[PDB]
Amino acid sequence: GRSRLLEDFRNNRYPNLQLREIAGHIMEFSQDQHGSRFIQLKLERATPAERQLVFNEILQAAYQLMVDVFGNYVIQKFFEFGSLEQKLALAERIRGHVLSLALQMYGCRVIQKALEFIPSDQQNEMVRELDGHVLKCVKDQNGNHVVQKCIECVQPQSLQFIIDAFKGQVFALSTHPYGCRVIQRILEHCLPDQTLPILEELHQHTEQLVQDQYGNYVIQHVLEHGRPEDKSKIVAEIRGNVLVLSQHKFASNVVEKCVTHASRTERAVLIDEVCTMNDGPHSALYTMMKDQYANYVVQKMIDVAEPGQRKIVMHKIRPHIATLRKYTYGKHILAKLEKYY
RNA sequence: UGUAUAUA
Ligand SMILES: [Cl-]
Repeated sequence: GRSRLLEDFRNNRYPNLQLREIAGHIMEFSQDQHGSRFIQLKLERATPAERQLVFNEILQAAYQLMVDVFGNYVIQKFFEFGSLEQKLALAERIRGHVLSLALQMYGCRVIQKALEFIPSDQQNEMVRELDGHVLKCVKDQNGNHVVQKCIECVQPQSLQFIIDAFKGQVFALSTHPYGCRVIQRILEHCLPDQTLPILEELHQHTEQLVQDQYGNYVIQHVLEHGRPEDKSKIVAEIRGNVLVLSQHKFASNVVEKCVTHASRTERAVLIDEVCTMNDGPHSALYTMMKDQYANYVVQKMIDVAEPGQRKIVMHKIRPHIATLRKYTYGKHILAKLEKYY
Protein backbone atom coordinates (compact mmCIF):
# COMPACT_ATOMS: atom_id res chain seq x y z
CA GLY A 1 0.00 0.00 0.00
CA ARG A 2 2.54 2.56 1.19
CA SER A 3 5.47 2.99 -1.17
CA ARG A 4 8.93 2.02 0.03
CA LEU A 5 9.89 5.68 0.02
CA LEU A 6 6.91 6.45 2.29
CA GLU A 7 7.43 3.58 4.76
CA ASP A 8 11.19 4.23 4.86
CA PHE A 9 10.31 7.88 5.42
CA ARG A 10 7.89 7.03 8.21
CA ASN A 11 10.45 4.58 9.58
CA ASN A 12 12.80 7.55 9.99
CA ARG A 13 15.38 6.93 7.27
CA TYR A 14 15.56 10.38 5.68
CA PRO A 15 16.05 13.17 8.23
CA ASN A 16 17.47 15.12 5.30
CA LEU A 17 14.61 14.40 2.93
CA GLN A 18 13.94 17.34 0.60
CA LEU A 19 10.86 18.15 -1.47
CA ARG A 20 12.77 17.33 -4.63
CA GLU A 21 13.39 13.79 -3.36
CA ILE A 22 9.68 12.87 -3.18
CA ALA A 23 8.90 13.56 -6.81
CA GLY A 24 6.17 11.25 -8.07
CA HIS A 25 5.06 10.83 -4.46
CA ILE A 26 3.17 14.00 -3.48
CA MET A 27 -0.38 12.59 -3.40
CA GLU A 28 0.68 9.72 -1.16
CA PHE A 29 2.75 11.87 1.19
CA SER A 30 -0.03 14.44 1.25
CA GLN A 31 -2.55 11.84 2.47
CA ASP A 32 -0.12 10.70 5.19
CA GLN A 33 0.12 12.50 8.55
CA HIS A 34 3.92 12.78 8.68
CA GLY A 35 4.27 13.23 4.92
CA SER A 36 1.65 15.98 4.98
CA ARG A 37 3.42 17.78 7.82
CA PHE A 38 6.69 17.30 5.96
CA ILE A 39 5.20 18.92 2.87
CA GLN A 40 3.73 21.88 4.81
CA LEU A 41 6.96 22.54 6.67
CA LYS A 42 8.93 22.52 3.41
CA LEU A 43 6.41 24.77 1.63
CA GLU A 44 6.40 27.88 3.82
CA ARG A 45 10.02 28.26 2.75
CA ALA A 46 10.27 26.65 -0.70
CA THR A 47 11.45 28.25 -3.94
CA PRO A 48 8.62 28.89 -6.42
CA ALA A 49 10.08 26.06 -8.54
CA GLU A 50 9.88 23.58 -5.67
CA ARG A 51 6.39 24.76 -4.82
CA GLN A 52 5.55 24.24 -8.49
CA LEU A 53 6.84 20.64 -8.63
CA VAL A 54 4.56 19.87 -5.68
CA PHE A 55 1.58 21.64 -7.23
CA ASN A 56 1.86 19.74 -10.53
CA GLU A 57 1.08 16.49 -8.72
CA ILE A 58 -1.84 17.67 -6.58
CA LEU A 59 -3.74 19.75 -9.13
CA GLN A 60 -5.65 16.95 -10.85
CA ALA A 61 -6.60 15.08 -7.67
CA ALA A 62 -7.02 18.28 -5.62
CA TYR A 63 -10.59 17.52 -4.52
CA GLN A 64 -9.40 14.25 -3.03
CA LEU A 65 -6.86 16.14 -0.90
CA MET A 66 -9.41 18.75 0.20
CA VAL A 67 -11.65 16.06 1.70
CA ASP A 68 -8.74 14.16 3.23
CA VAL A 69 -7.99 14.26 6.94
CA PHE A 70 -4.33 15.05 6.19
CA GLY A 71 -4.33 16.44 2.67
CA ASN A 72 -6.58 19.41 3.35
CA TYR A 73 -3.73 21.33 5.00
CA VAL A 74 -1.59 20.98 1.86
CA ILE A 75 -4.25 22.55 -0.32
CA GLN A 76 -4.73 25.25 2.31
CA LYS A 77 -1.06 26.22 2.12
CA PHE A 78 -1.32 26.83 -1.61
CA PHE A 79 -4.23 29.14 -0.88
CA GLU A 80 -2.10 30.96 1.67
CA PHE A 81 1.46 30.73 0.30
CA GLY A 82 0.89 29.57 -3.27
CA SER A 83 0.76 31.83 -6.30
CA LEU A 84 -1.96 33.79 -7.97
CA GLU A 85 -2.10 31.21 -10.80
CA GLN A 86 -1.95 28.28 -8.39
CA LYS A 87 -4.83 29.68 -6.29
CA LEU A 88 -6.88 30.25 -9.42
CA ALA A 89 -6.35 26.68 -10.67
CA LEU A 90 -7.47 25.12 -7.37
CA ALA A 91 -10.44 27.49 -7.48
CA GLU A 92 -11.28 25.69 -10.76
CA ARG A 93 -10.95 22.19 -9.22
CA ILE A 94 -13.47 23.43 -6.65
CA ARG A 95 -16.04 24.60 -9.21
CA GLY A 96 -19.30 22.67 -9.00
CA HIS A 97 -18.30 21.17 -5.65
CA VAL A 98 -18.54 24.17 -3.32
CA LEU A 99 -21.69 22.86 -1.64
CA SER A 100 -20.52 19.30 -0.97
CA LEU A 101 -17.15 20.62 0.17
CA ALA A 102 -18.68 23.15 2.53
CA LEU A 103 -20.65 20.38 4.24
CA GLN A 104 -17.46 18.27 4.42
CA MET A 105 -15.55 17.87 7.69
CA TYR A 106 -12.25 18.60 5.95
CA GLY A 107 -13.34 20.19 2.66
CA CYS A 108 -15.01 23.12 4.42
CA ARG A 109 -11.65 24.25 5.81
CA VAL A 110 -10.46 24.56 2.24
CA ILE A 111 -13.50 26.53 1.11
CA GLN A 112 -12.95 28.87 4.04
CA LYS A 113 -9.31 29.41 3.13
CA ALA A 114 -10.11 29.84 -0.56
CA LEU A 115 -12.63 32.60 0.22
CA GLU A 116 -9.97 34.55 2.09
CA PHE A 117 -7.42 34.43 -0.73
CA ILE A 118 -9.20 34.47 -4.11
CA PRO A 119 -10.44 37.49 -6.15
CA SER A 120 -14.02 38.71 -5.89
CA ASP A 121 -14.84 37.07 -9.21
CA GLN A 122 -14.12 33.61 -7.79
CA GLN A 123 -15.59 34.44 -4.42
CA ASN A 124 -18.86 35.37 -6.10
CA GLU A 125 -18.97 32.14 -8.09
CA MET A 126 -18.41 30.04 -4.94
CA VAL A 127 -21.12 31.87 -3.02
CA ARG A 128 -23.55 31.50 -5.93
CA GLU A 129 -23.14 27.72 -5.69
CA LEU A 130 -24.86 27.94 -2.29
CA ASP A 131 -27.91 29.62 -3.84
CA GLY A 132 -30.81 27.53 -2.59
CA HIS A 133 -29.03 25.88 0.37
CA VAL A 134 -28.60 28.78 2.73
CA LEU A 135 -30.47 27.33 5.69
CA LYS A 136 -28.96 23.90 5.02
CA CYS A 137 -25.42 25.24 5.30
CA VAL A 138 -26.23 27.48 8.26
CA LYS A 139 -27.58 24.47 10.18
CA ASP A 140 -24.74 22.13 9.17
CA GLN A 141 -21.79 21.87 11.56
CA ASN A 142 -19.37 22.29 8.66
CA GLY A 143 -21.39 24.57 6.38
CA ASN A 144 -22.09 27.29 8.94
CA HIS A 145 -18.41 28.16 9.18
CA VAL A 146 -18.37 28.63 5.43
CA VAL A 147 -21.38 30.95 5.54
CA GLN A 148 -19.73 33.01 8.29
CA LYS A 149 -16.60 33.23 6.19
CA CYS A 150 -18.57 34.29 3.08
CA ILE A 151 -20.18 37.07 5.10
CA GLU A 152 -16.78 38.25 6.39
CA CYS A 153 -15.00 37.99 3.02
CA VAL A 154 -17.39 38.65 0.15
CA GLN A 155 -18.94 41.92 -1.01
CA PRO A 156 -22.15 42.40 1.05
CA GLN A 157 -24.19 42.75 -2.13
CA SER A 158 -23.35 39.19 -3.25
CA LEU A 159 -24.73 37.98 0.07
CA GLN A 160 -28.26 39.33 -0.47
CA PHE A 161 -29.59 35.80 -1.05
CA ILE A 162 -28.51 34.79 2.47
CA ILE A 163 -30.49 37.73 3.78
CA ASP A 164 -33.55 36.73 1.73
CA ALA A 165 -33.36 33.36 3.49
CA PHE A 166 -33.08 34.79 7.01
CA LYS A 167 -36.13 36.95 6.38
CA GLY A 168 -39.00 35.76 8.56
CA GLN A 169 -36.67 33.28 10.21
CA VAL A 170 -34.45 35.54 12.31
CA PHE A 171 -35.94 34.58 15.65
CA ALA A 172 -35.58 30.89 14.76
CA LEU A 173 -31.94 31.32 13.72
CA SER A 174 -30.94 33.55 16.64
CA THR A 175 -31.85 30.82 19.10
CA HIS A 176 -30.02 28.28 16.91
CA PRO A 177 -26.42 27.32 17.91
CA TYR A 178 -24.84 28.02 14.50
CA GLY A 179 -27.37 30.57 13.25
CA CYS A 180 -26.67 32.99 16.06
CA ARG A 181 -23.04 33.07 14.81
CA VAL A 182 -24.13 33.92 11.26
CA ILE A 183 -26.62 36.57 12.46
CA GLN A 184 -23.81 38.31 14.35
CA ARG A 185 -21.55 38.30 11.24
CA ILE A 186 -24.35 39.87 9.17
CA LEU A 187 -24.71 42.63 11.75
CA GLU A 188 -20.99 43.31 11.43
CA HIS A 189 -20.45 43.16 7.66
CA CYS A 190 -23.77 43.68 5.92
CA LEU A 191 -25.40 46.76 4.37
CA PRO A 192 -28.13 48.95 5.92
CA ASP A 193 -30.73 47.49 3.54
CA GLN A 194 -29.69 44.12 4.90
CA THR A 195 -29.28 44.58 8.64
CA LEU A 196 -32.43 46.70 8.82
CA PRO A 197 -35.01 43.93 8.25
CA ILE A 198 -33.01 41.66 10.53
CA LEU A 199 -32.89 44.26 13.28
CA GLU A 200 -36.67 44.59 13.08
CA GLU A 201 -37.25 40.88 13.68
CA LEU A 202 -34.71 41.04 16.52
CA HIS A 203 -36.57 43.88 18.27
CA GLN A 204 -39.83 41.98 17.82
CA HIS A 205 -38.46 39.04 19.83
CA THR A 206 -36.18 40.75 22.37
CA GLU A 207 -38.10 39.47 25.39
CA GLN A 208 -37.73 35.83 24.34
CA LEU A 209 -34.22 36.34 22.95
CA VAL A 210 -32.58 37.86 26.04
CA GLN A 211 -33.58 34.68 27.91
CA ASP A 212 -32.42 32.24 25.25
CA GLN A 213 -29.22 30.20 25.55
CA TYR A 214 -27.92 31.57 22.24
CA GLY A 215 -30.26 34.50 21.61
CA ASN A 216 -28.81 36.55 24.45
CA TYR A 217 -25.49 36.71 22.57
CA VAL A 218 -27.16 38.32 19.57
CA ILE A 219 -28.82 40.91 21.79
CA GLN A 220 -25.51 41.64 23.51
CA HIS A 221 -23.89 41.99 20.09
CA VAL A 222 -26.28 44.78 19.13
CA LEU A 223 -25.66 46.46 22.48
CA GLU A 224 -21.90 46.40 21.89
CA HIS A 225 -21.77 47.31 18.20
CA GLY A 226 -25.16 48.52 17.06
CA ARG A 227 -26.67 51.93 16.49
CA PRO A 228 -27.92 53.92 19.51
CA GLU A 229 -31.45 53.67 18.10
CA ASP A 230 -31.23 49.87 18.32
CA LYS A 231 -29.51 49.86 21.71
CA SER A 232 -32.33 51.93 23.17
CA LYS A 233 -35.09 49.73 21.80
CA ILE A 234 -33.42 46.92 23.72
CA VAL A 235 -32.85 48.94 26.88
CA ALA A 236 -36.53 49.91 26.87
CA GLU A 237 -37.27 46.18 26.92
CA ILE A 238 -35.22 45.73 30.08
CA ARG A 239 -36.74 48.77 31.79
CA GLY A 240 -39.17 47.59 34.45
CA ASN A 241 -37.75 44.07 34.40
CA VAL A 242 -34.24 44.72 35.70
CA LEU A 243 -34.78 42.77 38.92
CA VAL A 244 -36.22 39.67 37.25
CA LEU A 245 -33.86 39.55 34.26
CA SER A 246 -30.88 39.95 36.58
CA GLN A 247 -31.76 36.70 38.37
CA HIS A 248 -31.68 34.87 35.05
CA LYS A 249 -28.64 32.89 33.91
CA PHE A 250 -28.80 34.24 30.36
CA ALA A 251 -30.74 37.51 30.54
CA SER A 252 -28.57 38.78 33.40
CA ASN A 253 -25.66 39.02 30.94
CA VAL A 254 -27.75 41.21 28.66
CA VAL A 255 -28.74 43.43 31.64
CA GLU A 256 -25.06 44.10 32.27
CA LYS A 257 -24.43 45.03 28.65
CA CYS A 258 -27.39 47.38 29.06
CA VAL A 259 -25.98 49.09 32.13
CA THR A 260 -22.63 49.30 30.38
CA HIS A 261 -23.54 50.40 26.88
CA ALA A 262 -26.66 52.46 27.56
CA SER A 263 -26.81 56.26 27.31
CA ARG A 264 -26.06 58.36 30.39
CA THR A 265 -29.77 58.77 30.95
CA GLU A 266 -30.69 55.16 30.29
CA ARG A 267 -27.93 53.94 32.62
CA ALA A 268 -29.05 56.17 35.49
CA VAL A 269 -32.61 55.02 34.95
CA LEU A 270 -31.72 51.32 35.14
CA ILE A 271 -29.59 51.74 38.25
CA ASP A 272 -32.31 53.87 39.86
CA GLU A 273 -34.91 51.26 39.02
CA VAL A 274 -33.32 48.81 41.48
CA CYS A 275 -32.47 51.54 43.96
CA THR A 276 -36.06 52.73 44.16
CA MET A 277 -38.54 49.96 43.49
CA ASN A 278 -38.88 47.44 46.32
CA ASP A 279 -38.74 43.66 46.34
CA GLY A 280 -40.75 42.84 49.45
CA PRO A 281 -39.26 44.19 52.73
CA HIS A 282 -36.05 45.53 51.18
CA SER A 283 -35.36 46.96 47.72
CA ALA A 284 -34.67 45.14 44.47
CA LEU A 285 -31.00 45.99 44.93
CA TYR A 286 -30.78 43.90 48.10
CA THR A 287 -32.38 40.84 46.52
CA MET A 288 -30.04 41.19 43.58
CA MET A 289 -27.05 41.25 45.94
CA LYS A 290 -27.87 37.82 47.33
CA ASP A 291 -28.51 36.21 43.95
CA GLN A 292 -26.11 33.92 42.06
CA TYR A 293 -26.44 36.00 38.87
CA ALA A 294 -27.86 39.31 40.02
CA ASN A 295 -24.85 40.07 42.22
CA TYR A 296 -22.92 40.51 38.97
CA VAL A 297 -25.35 43.17 37.84
CA VAL A 298 -25.02 45.02 41.13
CA GLN A 299 -21.23 45.06 40.82
CA LYS A 300 -21.32 46.27 37.21
CA MET A 301 -23.73 49.02 38.26
CA ILE A 302 -21.28 50.09 40.94
CA ASP A 303 -18.70 50.09 38.15
CA VAL A 304 -20.33 52.41 35.63
CA ALA A 305 -22.44 54.62 37.87
CA GLU A 306 -21.63 58.33 37.76
CA PRO A 307 -19.79 59.29 40.96
CA GLY A 308 -22.99 60.94 42.22
CA GLN A 309 -25.19 57.92 41.56
CA ARG A 310 -22.53 55.55 42.87
CA LYS A 311 -23.00 57.37 46.20
CA ILE A 312 -26.67 56.39 46.13
CA VAL A 313 -25.97 52.71 45.47
CA MET A 314 -23.39 52.73 48.28
CA HIS A 315 -25.87 54.22 50.72
CA LYS A 316 -28.46 51.57 49.81
CA ILE A 317 -25.89 48.80 50.26
CA ARG A 318 -24.34 50.12 53.47
CA PRO A 319 -27.04 49.06 55.96
CA HIS A 320 -26.69 45.42 54.86
CA ILE A 321 -22.88 45.25 54.89
CA ALA A 322 -22.79 43.10 58.01
CA THR A 323 -25.46 40.66 56.83
CA LEU A 324 -24.07 40.29 53.32
CA ARG A 325 -21.29 38.24 54.91
CA LYS A 326 -23.77 35.46 55.68
CA TYR A 327 -24.72 35.00 52.01
CA THR A 328 -22.78 33.09 49.37
CA TYR A 329 -23.12 35.76 46.70
CA GLY A 330 -23.46 38.79 48.94
CA LYS A 331 -19.92 38.06 50.13
CA HIS A 332 -18.76 38.89 46.61
CA ILE A 333 -20.39 42.30 46.87
CA LEU A 334 -18.33 43.04 49.97
CA ALA A 335 -15.30 42.39 47.75
CA LYS A 336 -16.27 44.95 45.12
CA LEU A 337 -16.90 47.29 48.05
CA GLU A 338 -13.33 47.41 49.34
CA LYS A 339 -12.30 48.80 45.95
CA TYR A 340 -14.40 51.83 46.91
CA TYR A 341 -13.72 52.37 50.65
C1' U B 1 -19.74 32.84 42.38
C1' G B 2 -22.69 32.84 35.91
C1' U B 3 -23.89 30.90 29.30
C1' A B 4 -22.04 29.58 22.41
C1' U B 5 -18.18 27.79 16.94
C1' A B 6 -15.97 23.24 14.62
C1' U B 7 -10.39 18.99 11.64
C1' A B 8 -3.72 15.54 12.83
CL1 LIG C 1 9.08 3.32 -4.67
